[PDB]
Amino acid sequence: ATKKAVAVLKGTSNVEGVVTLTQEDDGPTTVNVRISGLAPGKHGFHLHEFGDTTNGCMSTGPHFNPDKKTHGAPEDEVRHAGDLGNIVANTDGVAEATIVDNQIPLTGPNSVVGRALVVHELEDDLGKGGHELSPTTGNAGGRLACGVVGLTPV
Amino acid sequence: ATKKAVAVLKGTSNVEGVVTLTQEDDGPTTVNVRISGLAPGKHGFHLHEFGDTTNGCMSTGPHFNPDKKTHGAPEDEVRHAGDLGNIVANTDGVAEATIVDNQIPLTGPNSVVGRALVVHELEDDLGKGGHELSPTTGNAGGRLACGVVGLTPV
Amino acid sequence: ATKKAVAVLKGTSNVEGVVTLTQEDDGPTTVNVRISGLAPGKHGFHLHEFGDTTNGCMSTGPHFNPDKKTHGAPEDEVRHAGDLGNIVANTDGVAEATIVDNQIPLTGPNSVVGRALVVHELEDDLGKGGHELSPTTGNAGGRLACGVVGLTPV
Amino acid sequence: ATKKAVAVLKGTSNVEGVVTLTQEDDGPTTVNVRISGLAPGKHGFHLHEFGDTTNGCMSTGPHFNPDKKTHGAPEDEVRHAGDLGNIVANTDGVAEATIVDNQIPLTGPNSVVGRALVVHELEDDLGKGGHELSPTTGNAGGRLACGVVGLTPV
Ligand SMILES: [Cu+2]
Ligand SMILES: [Cu+2]
Ligand SMILES: [Cu+2]
Ligand SMILES: [Cu+2]
Ligand SMILES: [Zn+2]
Ligand SMILES: [Zn+2]
Ligand SMILES: [Zn+2]
Ligand SMILES: [Zn+2]
Repeated sequence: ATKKAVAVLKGTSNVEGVVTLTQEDDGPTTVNVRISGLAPGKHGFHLHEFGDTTNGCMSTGPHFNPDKKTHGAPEDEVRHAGDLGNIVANTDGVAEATIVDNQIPLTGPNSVVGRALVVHELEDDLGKGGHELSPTTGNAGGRLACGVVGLTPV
Repeated sequence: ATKKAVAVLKGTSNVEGVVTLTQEDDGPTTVNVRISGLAPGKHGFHLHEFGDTTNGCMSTGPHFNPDKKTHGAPEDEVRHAGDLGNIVANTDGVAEATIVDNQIPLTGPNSVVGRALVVHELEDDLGKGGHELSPTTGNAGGRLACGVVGLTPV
Repeated sequence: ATKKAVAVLKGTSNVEGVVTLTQEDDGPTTVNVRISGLAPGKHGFHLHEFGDTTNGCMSTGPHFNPDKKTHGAPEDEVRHAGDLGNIVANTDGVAEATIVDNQIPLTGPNSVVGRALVVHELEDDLGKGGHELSPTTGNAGGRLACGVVGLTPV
Repeated sequence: ATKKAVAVLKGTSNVEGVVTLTQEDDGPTTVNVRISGLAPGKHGFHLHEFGDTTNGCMSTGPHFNPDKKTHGAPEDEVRHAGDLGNIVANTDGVAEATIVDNQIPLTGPNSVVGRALVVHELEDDLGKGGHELSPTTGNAGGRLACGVVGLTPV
């Protein structure tokens, strides 16, 4: 068995995007990301709790956090669950990244089907800042685009 | 143990729409539907298989059919599973429908999370015709708008 | 700079197994586990201090615990070091998983090269129960097969 | 700053064994060997590069050779590093040796933690022979038994 899902990032900004999530057996997931319309630099890219979209991206809620932890980097132990770091945006405003994460499954409890991915305006602190929002958001603050993770064929 | 979901409809037309689904215990589900920008009359309201959305609405696939059957009406035993009948537009181009189905859960195998709801341009046959697409689409055809069923707080 | 290891588990039982551990630079470690001969359900999976093996599986000492902690779950601050939670066995007695831990390096101090990986008979408590051995073992007690962590190519 | 390691030899044959290795400060290391049910006479006794063991002893690879040299006897300049020479089994087929070498450390680079000790079925040439594999395996080929060098309570 192998699973796949897609997420078409759209906002009220000139930010577009599409991200494909792949998963084998019930091991890790591969996420391929291509987003355009962003300022060159480091962003913030998380798997936000809910799939809403009714109130733009401001209803996809907080970070997906079944383990009840603090905010971190993908390579940390205290991290949310939805932390996926920063994606770098090229000089033309396109961002292409590949992250393989073992906390965003496509099956069972904790599955990330019908949740949302959000690309953030400002670079995420990885929880390293001492901001107030650091321990919760990475101060990546400003949701440019999201979309719900849905099922895609195979 | 109540579970709620949402689906914000938007196609490449001026057909908008927003749907909420609710489920208690592990029972029947209630769909509340409100869609605007539709030609007066009956249309098609189905639960299509995939959340795709990447080549518009034509990526959602066929209707959701776990039981593998023919197309029909909710009140029909032969029915697909994703088949939610027809919704009728007022003279202002609005359809406000309240559907209560037992074939579109939010939990377990057959869960409609991460999938899509599409509003068809023409009326649903219910399989009652003998068109050829009757057994498959209700000859309702032409996806005017769709949405990825995402999780919403409870 | 990337590094791999493998643990070919064998017991005085019918539990066979093989596990690999990969680590790049000086980040986290991916552990791909596959066992057979086990009984449907949850076990215990820990990195025991010694590789020993002379007096079967009982010479592996307790769980690797350099940071001196109590027993817990992988997603626990208070946790041991060698705690790797529970692996699930299917209906044919076969377990496969993919653990991404950050407490079992393959480099420098705390390196787990030459140490043992054990699969236990009972399920681990997560140190949630209040047995006596809850804070020490997770009352998983019963060493079904173990292997010493050995170097393998790349 | 003392250390100890053990390795418990077992092959797909009636050849058993346990070796311990001991190092103090960052000097020499004493190896105590005992193996049973080997055929009377000389064997080969080497430290092989990898600890593998998934395709029996044949995946342990070549002899541990960091200084990149040819094959030889413990007392030889031209020596591999893994080359521990031959051990002699008695008429009841037991073999007990105490090899003291300066080339299989247990700390730092060249460390043989996570490597394998392999007893060959034929007598090792010491590189004197002119076979063709003499400068490689010392023409002792036949991996009767082996094991991963693992840590043991100091
Ligand atoms: Cu975020
Ligand atoms: Cu349809
Ligand atoms: Cu244990
Ligand atoms: Cu050899
Ligand atoms: Zn977070
Ligand atoms: Zn249908
Ligand atoms: Zn423990
Ligand atoms: Zn050699």
